Amino acid sequence: NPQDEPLHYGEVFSTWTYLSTNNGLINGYRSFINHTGDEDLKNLIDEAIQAMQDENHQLEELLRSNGVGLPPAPPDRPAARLDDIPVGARFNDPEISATISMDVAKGLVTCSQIIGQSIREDVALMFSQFHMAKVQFGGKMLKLNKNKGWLIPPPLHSD
Amino acid sequence: NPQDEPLHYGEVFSTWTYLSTNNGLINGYRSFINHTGDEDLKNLIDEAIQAMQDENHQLEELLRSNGVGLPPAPPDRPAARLDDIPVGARFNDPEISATISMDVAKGLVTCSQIIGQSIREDVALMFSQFHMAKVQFGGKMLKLNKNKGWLIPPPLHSD
Amino acid sequence: DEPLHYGEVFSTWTYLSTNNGLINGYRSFINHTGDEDLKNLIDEAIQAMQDENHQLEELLRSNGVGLPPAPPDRPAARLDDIPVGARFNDPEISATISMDVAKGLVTCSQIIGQSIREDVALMFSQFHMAKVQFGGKMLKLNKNKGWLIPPPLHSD
Amino acid sequence: DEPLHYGEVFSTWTYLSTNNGLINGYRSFINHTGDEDLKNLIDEAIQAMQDENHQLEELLRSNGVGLPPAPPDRPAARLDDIPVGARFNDPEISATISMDVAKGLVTCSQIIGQSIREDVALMFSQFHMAKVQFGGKMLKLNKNKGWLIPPPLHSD
Repeated sequence: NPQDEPLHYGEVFSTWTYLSTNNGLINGYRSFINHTGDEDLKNLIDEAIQAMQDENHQLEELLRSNGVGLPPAPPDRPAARLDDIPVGARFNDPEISATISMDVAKGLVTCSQIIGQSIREDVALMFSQFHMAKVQFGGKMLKLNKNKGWLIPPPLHSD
Repeated sequence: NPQDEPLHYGEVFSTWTYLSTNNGLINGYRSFINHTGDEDLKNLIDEAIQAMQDENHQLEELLRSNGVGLPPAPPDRPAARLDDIPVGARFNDPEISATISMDVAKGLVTCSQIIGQSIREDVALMFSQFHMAKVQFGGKMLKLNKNKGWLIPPPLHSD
Repeated sequence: DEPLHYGEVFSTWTYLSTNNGLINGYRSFINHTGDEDLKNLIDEAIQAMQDENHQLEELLRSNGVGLPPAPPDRPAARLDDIPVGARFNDPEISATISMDVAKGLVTCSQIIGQSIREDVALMFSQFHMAKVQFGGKMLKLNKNKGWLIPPPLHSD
Repeated sequence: DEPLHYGEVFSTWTYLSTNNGLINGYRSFINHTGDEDLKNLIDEAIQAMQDENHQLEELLRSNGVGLPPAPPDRPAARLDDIPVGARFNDPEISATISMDVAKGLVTCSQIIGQSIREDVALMFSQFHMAKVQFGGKMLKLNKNKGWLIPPPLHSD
């Protein structure tokens, strides 16, 4: 029974940190919903928020069951009208999408790091599942960026 | 003469990507200046922007001298009044600071990655210098977060 | 039909090169191994990397990229012929491989996240899943053999 | 006076453990090495890790954290006594160490970025600088010896 073994310090710190990262990203993405015009991007931000909330439910149960204090999360946000945001304070759709895409890429790496350092099998499996879901979400972001013409092409190999 | 040798594909992609990352962060941080109340945080955001612009000058010269196309950067931003930002669109000081601190930590890692994969000595040395500066800036961010009471304490070891 | 980007080429060429190096190293480790449960897992790792390499070599060759050098043939050796100071012991070998697998998970995720060509992202997502399963087998071996060094433990 | 956080303890204990493993492995590599310029650099790496380890063991001991096991004594061996299939050759050894150094740079940066205690950040910033210099020596060796495999090159 994996959950009758203690977590190690790395497992505790990494999962606590991941949960805190999610809390911060939920808050930022809730702000991005208010800054976004594009409805396709908005839908994906909403999906990301929900996905992180699902991850959080599992993480919080893990930490609560193992006597680890939870990190404080920023609160939910009011709605705002897009046209009321001063231009200099406004995040635009391509840059919102870029940010989220980079966040997803970083999250893939963090999942792999946690799996690699895990000794409790349940922790490894949780992050394996998170990684599988995040690969799919990342693929949706790439499709969006392609469809919208937001992707900046890097230097290309000539065959 | 290092600069008479061709860059390898990794050096090109990594430096191009780093420059693009800087361009995006400059744009986001210019928006954060408009969202910030705290003058100490504002000063550090301004310092970060200037530091990235200095890095960019070197990166752009490297790429321009080696026949690599530069990534397009978002433009500069107008000033905005803090009180005109709808609450639901507003980024608050602790969360701005957290974001920048995470960005700095990620940048340290990216610098080390580039140094490690470098074969041209000038590329390794450039990133070594960037890393040294970024360590100092990161230490200033930590001091800020401590001073302001913005740092969330992680689980602590009991000796 | 879309070209690979510089990062896709560099990352895939480097991952292939890494596998080639690890196949050579692990072939040597097989000659240093006493424990046959460990040996069987090294064999599995080698075959898996060889399987990945067929896919990567095809991708690179089909896109006009020169391949890194293949692993050389390596003969068997008798464990007992290895001088003591030159011998890697079973827990040392296991720790090395375990660390290599953990690193490789991270590399796969890095490649996925920087890929624009969907076929590259797909390939490395499949490699990642395989490495998750393999790392899981290594962990079970290390626990079963008593080779794992416990890190600092949280107390609930 | 401030306690270490869980990440500081886990990261420092793990970095120490890693150094201990690499000291053992590199001692073995010395016995496999023909080239004396390579051997001298392995000796330098070992001594450097030992120097880091004195600092880390003190930090951990002073904060009530149990230390990981120290490297065991490892005798010398004659290169010519190593069966061919068990022998790591000079370029293989060099590639391994070069990769270890690159990984170690990244680990140092990771520890710096997650540190809250200034003394931990300072320590790893100093280790990082040392590894930058050492990796630079490894690269020069690999170039001088003709061991570097060129990756795909950009054309200006």
